[PDB]
Amino acid sequence: ITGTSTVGVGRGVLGDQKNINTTYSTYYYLQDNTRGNGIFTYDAKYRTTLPGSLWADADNQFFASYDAPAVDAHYYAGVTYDYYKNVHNRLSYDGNNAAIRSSVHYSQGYNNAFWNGSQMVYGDGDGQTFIPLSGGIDVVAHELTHAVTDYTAGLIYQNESGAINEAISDIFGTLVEFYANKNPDWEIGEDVYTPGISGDSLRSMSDPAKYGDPDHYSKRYTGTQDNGGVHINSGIINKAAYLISQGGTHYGVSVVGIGRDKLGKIFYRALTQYLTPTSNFSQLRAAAVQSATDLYGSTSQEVASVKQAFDAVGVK
Ligand SMILES: [Ca+2]
Ligand SMILES: [Ca+2]
Ligand SMILES: [Ca+2]
Ligand SMILES: [Ca+2]
Ligand SMILES: [Zn+2]
Repeated sequence: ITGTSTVGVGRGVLGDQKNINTTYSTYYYLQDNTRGNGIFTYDAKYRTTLPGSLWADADNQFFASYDAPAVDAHYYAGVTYDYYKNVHNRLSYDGNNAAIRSSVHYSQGYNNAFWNGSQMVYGDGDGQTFIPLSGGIDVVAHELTHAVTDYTAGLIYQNESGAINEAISDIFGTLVEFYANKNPDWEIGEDVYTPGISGDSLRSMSDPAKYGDPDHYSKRYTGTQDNGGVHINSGIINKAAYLISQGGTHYGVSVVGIGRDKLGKIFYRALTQYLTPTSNFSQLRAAAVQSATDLYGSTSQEVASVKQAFDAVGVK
């Protein structure tokens, strides 16, 4: 909408106060004009018709319980935009400052979030498996990263290419969580998963097997559930990424860690310069090796560590 840029204040899903960029035109709308061609947050009103209505508020204060998922979807989309722009020189998901749109309060009891080809969508959860999923910064960045993937490598959402697609979203979701630097970890979704159980998460990158996901190619899932295991076999790539950054010895193979920033540079370059819609795990290894060679040189520790990490998870 046309209006003037304003700054509201509200509380997110976890009860924390934050400022949010809004737009005033009769109402105050969740429309942040400070980033690209805007970040826009919509109310789906417990229905499944998208996007719903651009979020309107009478007083620019967003402290109601119903407001909390919108505050966080809007704010964390801004953090994710900032990460891509400041760290990777990428302007929104398409590289051309496309408007970023999210809807919250999608459906009833909906235990998921997704990119639908055009926008982000967040359930409220059922209060048992999830609370409203935009409360997780890694979740928000996971969803926006699907849009980045779709505009770049275009990884098809099935089998190995789909597991790479998933791992890319978990990797950058985690790197955005570290960028914001509030309780960062290598776990996925811990801030919104299972409110009655402490210390768990939906997936772990440091130890995928903790939640039944493979940590070695020999343990890959080859059935048809979950689009051929896209959220399962992602554990193999997530583990490799964790090892590249943090190091470790895994199935007897030692990896020298090179840190998060270099991990992000290598995988961003792989995603945007080398991967294709049909890339498999072996082709990802090659893309990561070439990316690290471009950035750091063929004789670098960074290249050697990429090779070590893929060896450790059984990907040649
Ligand atoms: Ca209000
Ligand atoms: Ca965390
Ligand atoms: Ca996390
Ligand atoms: Ca929990
Ligand atoms: Zn995903």
